[PDB]
Amino acid sequence: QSGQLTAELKRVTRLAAPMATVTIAQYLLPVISVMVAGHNGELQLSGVALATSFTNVTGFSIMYGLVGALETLCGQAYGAKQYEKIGTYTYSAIASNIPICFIISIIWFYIENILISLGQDPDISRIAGSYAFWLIPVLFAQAIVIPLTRFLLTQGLVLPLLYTAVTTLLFHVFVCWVFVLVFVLGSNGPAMATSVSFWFYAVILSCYVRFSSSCEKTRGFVSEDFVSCVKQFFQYGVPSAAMICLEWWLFELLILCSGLLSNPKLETSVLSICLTTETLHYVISSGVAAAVSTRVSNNLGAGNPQVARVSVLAGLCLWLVESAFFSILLFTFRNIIGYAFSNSKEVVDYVADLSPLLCLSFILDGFTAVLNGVARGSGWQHIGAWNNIFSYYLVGAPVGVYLAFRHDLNGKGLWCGVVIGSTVQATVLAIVTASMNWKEQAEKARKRIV
Ligand SMILES: CCCCCCCC/C=C/CCCCCCCC(=O)OC[C@H](O)CO
Ligand SMILES: CCCCCCCC/C=C\CCCCCCCC(=O)OC[C@H](O)CO
Ligand SMILES: CCCCCCCC/C=C\CCCCCCCC(=O)OC[C@H](O)CO
Ligand SMILES: [Rb+]
Ligand SMILES: [Rb+]
Repeated sequence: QSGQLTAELKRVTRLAAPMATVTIAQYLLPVISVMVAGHNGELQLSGVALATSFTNVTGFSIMYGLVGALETLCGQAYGAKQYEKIGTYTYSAIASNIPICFIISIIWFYIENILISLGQDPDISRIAGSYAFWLIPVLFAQAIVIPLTRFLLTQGLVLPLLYTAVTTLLFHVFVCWVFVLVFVLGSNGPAMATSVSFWFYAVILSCYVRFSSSCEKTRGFVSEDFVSCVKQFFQYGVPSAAMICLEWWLFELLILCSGLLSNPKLETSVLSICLTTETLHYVISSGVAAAVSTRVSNNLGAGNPQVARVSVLAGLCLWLVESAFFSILLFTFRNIIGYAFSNSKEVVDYVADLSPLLCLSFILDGFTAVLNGVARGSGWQHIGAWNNIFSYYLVGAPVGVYLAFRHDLNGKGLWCGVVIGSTVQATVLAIVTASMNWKEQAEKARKRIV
């Protein structure tokens, strides 16, 4: 019980701290692209931003979201010591990612035409389509990279994941410098640089997995298990992708809706601050979520339902410390933190007025991240996808648009809808996790990976 929790707290933390740093590096890479570019003109900035929003919505959200299937399959397979199937699951995921990358590439070919038909400036549209075209190799590199990241994570190999992720980040800073400053490749420079970095990420990961002693038992695949693994990859990858797509889409929709409020420059700038602050906090809870998913899937696959419950409890301990830390820290500098993003007194005062709501977002996002990690580790990501629709699009979006436009709350009203949607999401997640039959979920894990 108490020693149960202490041992599981140790293992959850041993995975959460490196994975939190991994997520930091993940989200720092696009920020480095924007910073090294340091774009001078509105035409370039808008076109690149449109390419980023389009490629994230239609492509990158799916690529990252699909490997939640590997969090279920490879995690439970590692728990049952079904080590050969881990590599079969991983390589079935890579092979399945190839046609999806082709579909997304075809869509990205039409980004200029689609944006023009959507009433956007033709120069902006061409710049966006060109940037996205040079982001296409990132898709095929991620077809290897992302499944390999779960290949290492599900086995508890978070240190090589952290090493290669940070090494890729520093490599990306270098190639951004050479492409933007030395080669002077222009607006497409960072996009081309990203394609190089992720392919570099692809080779070092593939090199480690191929040659390390840690991956000797789990590397390789079984031919007669390929088709079945592909089936399961889609079975749990389709909802896992939907969960991420609905989270990223809502982010984009928030910014889009802020452009329709009065004084849209003020409301969009301030909403950009709330979003940046939200993701800045979410990298930590993402590391906790990855640790909870790994330990939940491992213990379920190992036939230990009780320690799986304890894994959720240990992750909730990390959530309470982490969320209380960032909430109180933000509330302390609520009247000051705005000056870290803008020199306008109006923007800083606005962010100061929203900071309590952002603190509530910290608590909820950390809680829902942990419980969504339980979903990915157990196998009911479909509940999480339908919960994302119900919480944010059926409840959060109508209430937020209402308060923003009706009660003249503007961006505060939009974030009020975010807070309410996150509240009902946490409530559903808490009810489904408290009513879970852990012995059956372990039995379902044993059958899922045989
Ligand atoms: C006022 C309205 C309140 C309700 C509104 C919620 C709408 C969104 C919730 C969807 C989750 C549906 C809950 C289904 C619970 C089934 C439990 C279950 O399936 O556990 C098996 C495990 O997932 C192995 O498959
Ligand atoms: C087999 C599965 C293959 C998957 C292949 C991709 C699937 C997702 C693509 C589109 C749906 C996304 C929702 C609609 C996206 C609309 C485009 C958009 O977001 O445009 C933004 C721009 O800012 C406007 O001005
Ligand atoms: C099984 C789950 C099925 C899920 C079914 C749910 C349907 C989602 C509905 C709308 C999302 C729209 C997504 C597209 C949002 C893109 C908007 C955008 O790109 O905004 C411009 C950007 O902010 C630059 O200004
Ligand atoms: Rb979210
Ligand atoms: Rb959000």
